[PDB]
Amino acid sequence: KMNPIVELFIKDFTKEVMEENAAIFAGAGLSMSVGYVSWAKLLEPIAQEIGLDVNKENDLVSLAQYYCNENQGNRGRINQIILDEFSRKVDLTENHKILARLPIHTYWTTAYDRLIEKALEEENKIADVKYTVKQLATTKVKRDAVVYKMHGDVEHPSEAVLIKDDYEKYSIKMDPYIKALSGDLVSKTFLFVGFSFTDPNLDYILSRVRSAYERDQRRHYCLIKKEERRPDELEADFEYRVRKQELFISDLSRFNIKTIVLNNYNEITEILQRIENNIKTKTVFLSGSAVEYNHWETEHAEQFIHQLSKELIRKDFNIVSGFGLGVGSFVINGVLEELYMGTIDDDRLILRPFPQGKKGEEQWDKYRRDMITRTGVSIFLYGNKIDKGQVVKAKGVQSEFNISFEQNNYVVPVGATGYIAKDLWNKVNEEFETYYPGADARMKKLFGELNNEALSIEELINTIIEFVEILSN
Amino acid sequence: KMNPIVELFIKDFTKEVMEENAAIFAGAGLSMSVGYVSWAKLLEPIAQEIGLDVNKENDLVSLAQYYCNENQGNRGRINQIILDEFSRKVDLTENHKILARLPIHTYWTTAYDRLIEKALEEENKIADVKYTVKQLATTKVKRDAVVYKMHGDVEHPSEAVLIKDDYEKYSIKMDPYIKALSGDLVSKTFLFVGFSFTDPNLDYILSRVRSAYERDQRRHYCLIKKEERRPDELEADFEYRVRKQELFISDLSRFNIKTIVLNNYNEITEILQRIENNIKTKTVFLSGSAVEYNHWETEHAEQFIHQLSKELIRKDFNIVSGFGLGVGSFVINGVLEELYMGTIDDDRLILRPFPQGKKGEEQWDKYRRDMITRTGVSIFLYGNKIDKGQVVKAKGVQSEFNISFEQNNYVVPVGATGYIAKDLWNKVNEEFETYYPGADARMKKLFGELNNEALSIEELINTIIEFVEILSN
Ligand SMILES: O=P1(O)OC[C@H]2O[C@@H](O[C@H]3[C@@H](O)[C@H](n4cnc5c4ncn4ccnc54)O[C@@H]3COP(=O)(O)O1)[C@H](O)[C@@H]2O
Ligand SMILES: O=P1(O)OC[C@H]2O[C@@H](O[C@H]3[C@@H](O)[C@H](n4cnc5c4ncn4ccnc54)O[C@@H]3COP(=O)(O)O1)[C@H](O)[C@@H]2O
Repeated sequence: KMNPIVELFIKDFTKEVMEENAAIFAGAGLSMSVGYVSWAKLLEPIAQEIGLDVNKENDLVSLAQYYCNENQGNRGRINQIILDEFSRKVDLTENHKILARLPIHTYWTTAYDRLIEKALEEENKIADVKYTVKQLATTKVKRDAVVYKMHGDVEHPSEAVLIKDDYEKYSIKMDPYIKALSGDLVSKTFLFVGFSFTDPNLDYILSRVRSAYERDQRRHYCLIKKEERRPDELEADFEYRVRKQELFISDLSRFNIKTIVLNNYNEITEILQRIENNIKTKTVFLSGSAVEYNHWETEHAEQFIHQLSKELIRKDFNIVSGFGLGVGSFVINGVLEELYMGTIDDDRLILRPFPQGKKGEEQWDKYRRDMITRTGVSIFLYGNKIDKGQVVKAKGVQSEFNISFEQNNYVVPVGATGYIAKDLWNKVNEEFETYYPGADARMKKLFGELNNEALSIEELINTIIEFVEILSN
Repeated sequence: KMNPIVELFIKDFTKEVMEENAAIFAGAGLSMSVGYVSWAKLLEPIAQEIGLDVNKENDLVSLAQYYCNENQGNRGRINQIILDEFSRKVDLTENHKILARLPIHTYWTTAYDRLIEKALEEENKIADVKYTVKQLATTKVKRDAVVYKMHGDVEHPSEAVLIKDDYEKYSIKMDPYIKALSGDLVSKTFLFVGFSFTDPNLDYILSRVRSAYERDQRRHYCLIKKEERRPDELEADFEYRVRKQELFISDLSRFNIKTIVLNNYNEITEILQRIENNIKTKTVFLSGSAVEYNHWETEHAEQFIHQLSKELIRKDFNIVSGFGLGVGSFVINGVLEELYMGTIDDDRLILRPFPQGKKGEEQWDKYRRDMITRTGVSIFLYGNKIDKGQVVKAKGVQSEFNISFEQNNYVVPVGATGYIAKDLWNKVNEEFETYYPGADARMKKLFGELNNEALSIEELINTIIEFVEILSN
């Protein structure tokens, strides 16, 4: 768990992303942990050429402009520097991979590198990268996300926004990008990551949006790390910097941009992981097959499964089922009862009955893996089939459990149902920290209660629902 | 004399002002020597309220914005502060008076005080002050200059541009002022005095003009004082500041704004005085009356006066004559010969014959004073009339000389012509430093040669012309 402000932000932004109305605004700071050297370090020889010192200079745009002025406006050196630095092959950080995995269809970047593009490519996602006005007129077919590199690309250094002339001519040359960013800011919920909010173009666009929409501006989010006490600095200077950052944060709200203050930069990764987990765990994989329903009678167990599926649908969960013999019909009935109040939404219930025959069993493993990949939580019930006239614990449920563990999915074996479910519950309880690291007391209590045969249908269903909810929320 | 760069700027800007195509852009720094306390000093309690320190802050606009943010956007305190400070009664500095005396019809000010307006009022000039969009639609009749207070007026503190919100909404609210300033920058030659070129609105306007006109931007001038070594600073920091200022100066050239580097702020007053002197001394008051032309014959002296007036007209001088008996006709003939090559331009020759009779002599003194006020250089020739049949040295020429001295006009008595002119030359040579303080060797030689009877017409005329030119140029 994190700070209550962080928890509220995680809930709200997960809600925004699940509606596919969220955009990510990534600054250069999101790529400073990857391995690219700092822009000030690159400009250090540039500053030394014109007799300045990059450490004593805070406005690097004016520094680059001065360098260009000293060379009759020529940018060849700076173009070569940025091409040499930001085109290097660097391993992607976890933040880029998580952002690629999230269902985010809009990225706006002020960085010249192609880390977002590579992260989207490695997720088998089609990325429509735009850094030219002409490129706005063409859309890639079946694209997953669109990346607006509003400061240019690394492979086109001459069109990168680096000097004051570029910023001064941006409003004329790149006006369609300004219009697109204004439309996204008024129509989408943005998350600013790695952005210092010192960019003149972004200040201009935000001021225009504020002038247009007054107090009815759309709420956006930013992630900013708190000020850290430098070794040379004194306590008074640190407190002054903290107060300055607080005043900076309120001016941002002047633009209806709420700032989340983070202790360190790994909290960005933690927040992204939490959002990804909240999105992924909303889909539950219901597994099991039952000819004999352990201690419970047939009708009682059927009603239990029906009401469990109805509660899962009611709690805004998407059920994926393999249509196991003896369990599939009743989860289908529960979903139908919950939804027919109507049509079957494709997202709420995904049914994947296994092909029957010799041909089907060849691809059964890949079918099972594809079915499980859609989910983030696996729920196992019973696990008994009939082979030679006798009830024998099934083997498909064990394979599903193995696949779920290999995919880092949460496993919720209900031991009260018995058979392979009870075996899996015993296995999980044998090594609880391996499957649920850092579990709370309530989580342990719910997991232990999952193997209670004295619970009624309602009590067991409520225990399962609460366990799945604390896993997801 | 000043630096050759300063001399070239003085010549070029005097040429621009004499064509009435010059405008003055005055910053707040032009009013910092008058007695108004610094804006940082005013914001010091404002900074202390929000927990900041105005000495550690450089962007006071952001400081005021932070204060407004801490008070729900209320500006009452800042409005009261600026109204209390900049509405005080302060004596005008010499710069404002000189600028008011110059034939400049366009002022653009970022200061809220009314020092330019008061300076124009004290010169009996009609000033059309504009700080509202509506005021642009009305023009004062017979106005001498128009003052655009583009950051608001002191008497309207709520509309002053002080905080970041004002700068962000300036491009929408005060767009007509932006258009007017762009038109003036492309149609008039500006002189920036007291301006630090750190104003976002001026940067935006200059960037737009540059984007519109590329390398064909009109040349403008700025006056900037060089960096001074602070007592606490080291030599390396001073050299770094000097280099930073040099880079700042070349960037302004990016906007075709040439910067004149001044050792101190009194050089602004010196430059303004030099421009005023160059404008004022271009009008010469030709005085004298002659019945007997000393040693020279009548025809010889008439030809001398004719050619002297022709040379004065040829050297771009405007002649004002009282039509004295024996001198007026021949200066008129010289002007006519120089101009009829055509019509008599009203500026080139102003003729003020004295009224004859008892009624005229009552107002003769005011007539003489008004006639002399139009000029900056007085040239005296002969000075002899006839009263009772005998040649007697005149008394009107002495009154003219007294009026010229009282108005601080340069006096050029030609002693070779004799009579009152010789008496005046002797009086000037008696106390030469009183009339020509800091005179060079060439000026003294020319003044001494002015009383040489051995010179021909051409030599004496050339001596007079060179003396008047070194007085003017
Ligand atoms: O019980 P298990 O070991 O694992 C159970 C899991 O598997 C999947 O459902 C089973 C099974 O109910 C279904 N099935 C239905 N009718 C027959 C049949 N399979 C073989 N038959 C021979 C004659 N009639 C049948 O075929 C799936 C594959 O077979 P297994 O994976 O071996 O089944 C679910 O997702 C369930 O979670
Ligand atoms: O010579 P001065 O002492 O000074 C000379 C200066 O004055 C002005 O011209 C004189 C003078 O030429 C003119 N004037 C012409 N004709 C007569 C006459 N004045 C009296 N008259 C009586 C009978 N007929 C005349 O009347 C101006 C006033 O008379 P004064 O100032 O006394 O003339 C110039 O600017 C000259 O520079």
